[PDB]
Amino acid sequence: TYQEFTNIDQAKAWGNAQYKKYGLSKSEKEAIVSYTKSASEINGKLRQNKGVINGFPSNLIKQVELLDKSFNKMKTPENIMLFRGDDPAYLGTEFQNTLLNSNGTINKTAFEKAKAKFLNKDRLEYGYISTSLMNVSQFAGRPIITKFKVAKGSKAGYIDPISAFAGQLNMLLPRHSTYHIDDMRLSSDGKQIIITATMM
Repeated sequence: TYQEFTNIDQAKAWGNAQYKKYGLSKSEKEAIVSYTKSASEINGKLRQNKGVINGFPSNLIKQVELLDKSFNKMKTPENIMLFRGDDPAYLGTEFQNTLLNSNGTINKTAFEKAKAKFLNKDRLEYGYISTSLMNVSQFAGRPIITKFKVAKGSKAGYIDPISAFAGQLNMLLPRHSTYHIDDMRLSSDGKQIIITATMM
């Protein structure tokens, strides 16, 4: 049983309540703000290097170590569900230019091939995972929506107050996370794939 927030006021109150007691240091807050501005670049470098940071520039090694350390203070007090939007390349190079029909809907054949590739499989992410407490506007245009089931006691932080995209109920999960794909379905209007996954 995982808490899915369905009310914006409820989600914001819960998020603010967690943030109030983290006690993040000045340098930790600075590292997080900076991450939200350059997330795709940082996560891309982590993926290219399979999580090995020893050869990174000195500034970036420092930042990654601060982000990692930040999670010693940020844990969820209950089973929760988190949301994220992704573009077609998330499924592989063979889906980048095939997933979408010209009219914006998901191509049905490509959907079936993506389901065969990923359903009931584990996936390892070398980057951090930026998410939200709800299905928010910052990724309404994205063709893939993932709902992550995160267990009580797991590392997870409400970072909305120290995010460049404040107002979007922003949450962060740690790098090198693994999750199991439980379900993949087409939305009722055929414009998105909805994925359900359980975090390990």
